Amino acid sequence: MKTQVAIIGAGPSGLLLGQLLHKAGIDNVILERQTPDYVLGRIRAGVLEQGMVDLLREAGVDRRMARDGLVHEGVEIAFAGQRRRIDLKRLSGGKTVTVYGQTEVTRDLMEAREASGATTVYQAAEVRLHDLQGERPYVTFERDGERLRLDCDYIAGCDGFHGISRQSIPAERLKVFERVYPFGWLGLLADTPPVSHELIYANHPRGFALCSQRSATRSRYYVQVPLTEKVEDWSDERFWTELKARLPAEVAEKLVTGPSLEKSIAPLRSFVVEPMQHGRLFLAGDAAHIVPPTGAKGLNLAASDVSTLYRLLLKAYREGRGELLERYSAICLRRIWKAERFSWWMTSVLHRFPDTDAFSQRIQQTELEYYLGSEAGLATIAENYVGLPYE
Amino acid sequence: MKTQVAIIGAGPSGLLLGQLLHKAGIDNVILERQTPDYVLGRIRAGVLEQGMVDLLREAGVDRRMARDGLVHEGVEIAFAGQRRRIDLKRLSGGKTVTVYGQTEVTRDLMEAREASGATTVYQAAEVRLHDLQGERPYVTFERDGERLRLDCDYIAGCDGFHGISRQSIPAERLKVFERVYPFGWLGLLADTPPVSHELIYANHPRGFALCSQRSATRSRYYVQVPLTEKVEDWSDERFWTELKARLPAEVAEKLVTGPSLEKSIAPLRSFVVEPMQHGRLFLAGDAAHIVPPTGAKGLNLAASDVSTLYRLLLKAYREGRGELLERYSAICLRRIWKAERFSWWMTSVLHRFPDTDAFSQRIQQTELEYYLGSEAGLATIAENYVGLPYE
Ligand SMILES: Cc1cc2nc3c(=O)[nH]c(=O)nc-3n(C[C@H](O)[C@H](O)[C@H](O)COP(=O)(O)OP(=O)(O)OC[C@H]3O[C@@H](n4cnc5c(N)ncnc54)[C@H](O)[C@@H]3O)c2cc1C
Ligand SMILES: Cc1cc2nc3c(=O)[nH]c(=O)nc-3n(C[C@H](O)[C@H](O)[C@H](O)COP(=O)(O)OP(=O)(O)OC[C@H]3O[C@@H](n4cnc5c(N)ncnc54)[C@H](O)[C@@H]3O)c2cc1C
Ligand SMILES: Nc1ccc(C(=O)O)c(O)c1
Ligand SMILES: Nc1ccc(C(=O)O)c(O)c1
Repeated sequence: MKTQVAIIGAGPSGLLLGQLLHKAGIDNVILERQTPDYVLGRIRAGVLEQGMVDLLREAGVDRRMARDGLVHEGVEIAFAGQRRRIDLKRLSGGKTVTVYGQTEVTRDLMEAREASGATTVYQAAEVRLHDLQGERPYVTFERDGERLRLDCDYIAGCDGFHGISRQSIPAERLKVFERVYPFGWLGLLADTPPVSHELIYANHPRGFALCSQRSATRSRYYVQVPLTEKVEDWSDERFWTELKARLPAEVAEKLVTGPSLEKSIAPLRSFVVEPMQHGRLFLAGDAAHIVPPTGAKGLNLAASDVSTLYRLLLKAYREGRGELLERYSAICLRRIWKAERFSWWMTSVLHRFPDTDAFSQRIQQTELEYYLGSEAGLATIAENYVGLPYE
Repeated sequence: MKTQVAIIGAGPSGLLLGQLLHKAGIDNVILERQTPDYVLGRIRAGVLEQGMVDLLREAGVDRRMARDGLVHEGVEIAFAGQRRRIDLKRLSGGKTVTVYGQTEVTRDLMEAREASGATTVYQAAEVRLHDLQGERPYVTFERDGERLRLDCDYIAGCDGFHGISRQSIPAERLKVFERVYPFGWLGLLADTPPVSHELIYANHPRGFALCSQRSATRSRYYVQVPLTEKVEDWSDERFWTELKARLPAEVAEKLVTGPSLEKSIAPLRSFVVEPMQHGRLFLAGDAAHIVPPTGAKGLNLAASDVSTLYRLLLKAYREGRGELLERYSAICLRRIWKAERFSWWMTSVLHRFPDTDAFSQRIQQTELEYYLGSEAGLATIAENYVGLPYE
């Protein structure tokens, strides 16, 4: 087989790129290692920047989101007794965020693709990239037990952190920057009414807690836990009890608990690779960078990369300007680092770090007090939170 | 002898408190360990917040400053090639800073005090504090070889970091927060025209550099150096060469070098003591806290404490409300921590730290890029720089 752009991975990155391209006439083929069900079983993200909301509209996949997603005009930070609300709409100059599960975005994109009849190969084993620097690179894989070959002009590596894409670029061409946090998040999905109409990020002496939702009858909650904890050690009871212990007494007494639908521990990490490309291979999403979940930038950075790629690929294809693809990394990395800086800040002010002397404790508390008390400070939170402009 | 308020130390803190009090009718006595010349030989600070500028006016000691001080409406940060100017006046909502040597402030205050005939004892040895919790505390010292006793109601410990005041409070009553930086500043005073009409703070791969002035024909420059360096290792030549190496090529080629008047290495440190008082002893200035020189807060925090003390002492004395002095620490510590947070930030973004992996390098560079590029960010720099409001 042969296509124009070969897409490795059917997560949000891959599908969104696949949909935008297909809609513009550029044929693509998506190769996915797993089964659709397995993909749709991932809970992950729930917060979308406005820029991605419009990208979805542009991908023609927004009916359901426009109906079921929730627009939020403010978020709440709770520290040392108090609860401060950041009015995102006025502080950002009219911008907001939309709460809509990542699983849903995926579901919607998967519906759109199946209906378009565009090619998608799930359960594509042993994917290998070949001739990344020739005029005709190719992808090989196994379906059942046959080794097939796919010829294409370009390859978009949207296969995530553990994908094959990043490993296919010679180590000596890539420079890596990485930070691992000494903690992880233990998340919990439940079919219960959320505790607040807006999200609550809480800094507490026992660690960070987060109160989120997926809908009016579905809540997503998280608590900071040591990397040494195994999820089977945390029964529902323990989770609710621990959560309640970290929240404002008034919030805690309004909490409607219940049995979990999903529960898991996601470790925190920062990771950026430079550059994000090699010959005819371009990296997008988690295949190129990882951010701690604290500032909700992961899914959102995926979207921005994909937006930049789709638009450089249009010009190269319809306008015959293939030289523009050389600046892909330059464009993406600017946004990536800004997002990384914000995610790192959010993470350092809300989480309780192990082995912290008194001075840094006081500085963390004061960072909160200053930023949440100054008009200029609240603005740095708001404009970053809703998402900095696409360039 | 007997007075009302006994002041330990004749640095800026002590003199300013002494002048404000004396002007209000409250008699004070200042005890200084050294000679006037020795005090006036210290170069230290050169940047004053507006709030202190007015305090000086209120102390009736502003003629010379109003004439020789310089009002600055902007400062410049130089990093990775570029030079960005922060317009302080518009970003802070009309506020500015005044450049005027600390040695001058001292000189002016020392003139004012000698003329008022108010008591001042230089070369006061072996100062000891007694009865800090009684209704009548007292100070003892030696002048020549006689052990004198001074009776007072209150004692203001304005004797700096190595003073006797802080050591006179039982260790178990004070909680300390401290951070020591793995570097120091090697400053240099010269009788040469400054390189810019505004200050230039520079982040460079060899370390931080700072371009300041005292007047139109007198410059003060600094370069970051390891704590292991001794000032006699740095000849003038080496300083100028090293400075020029860390500045923007266009700035460096405009530099008018010359022989030094003064040269010294000041180590960086953060330090806060809680609370700042004990019985009838109240700590002010460096006797209570230390900040890295990066954000120019030292002399400025001294002034704010002294302002709070003078005003609580008025009420207690003339208005008979001695209970108000119990809240002295609460009032001062709020400002102190905010100032400490800003000085720490300034220090972490402009200095090159030893043993920093690639990720933190990129975050330091991006912290600069974001703050110096966002309107909300420049504002957090400006409002903090000019000085947050006195409460
Ligand atoms: C475990 C985990 C937890 C997360 N949790 C959060 C969270 O709590 N909140 C939040 O805001 N963000 C979270 N994120 C980030 C967010 O979900 C991601 O940023 C987003 O999924 C990235 O989209 P993507 O398409 O780049 O990668 P992915 O969603 O990882 O999609 C990559 C796809 O690649 C396919 N694939 C992988 N390797 C191969 C291969 N060699 N061959 C073919 N196909 C391959 C995979 O099966 C997967 O379908 C999480 C990410 C991870 C990995
Ligand atoms: C070495 C040094 C370098 C500094 N450099 C900078 C700089 O480069 N830039 C900047 O912005 N800020 C700098 N500062 C900070 C700024 O100068 C101080 O914040 C300011 O001097 C503090 O005023 P003060 O009156 O509290 O203390 P000081 O100026 O230290 O005055 C305290 C006085 O106490 C007297 N004294 C001490 N112990 C006794 C005792 N037991 N008995 C009686 N009298 C006593 C001392 O002789 C001194 O006169 C520096 C401070 C220090 C200590
Ligand atoms: N920072 C955030 C905010 C919300 C969620 C969420 O899952 O709803 C998250 O995973 C991270
Ligand atoms: N941060 C600053 C700014 C100016 C000076 C100065 O001495 O002029 C300083 O010592 C520190």
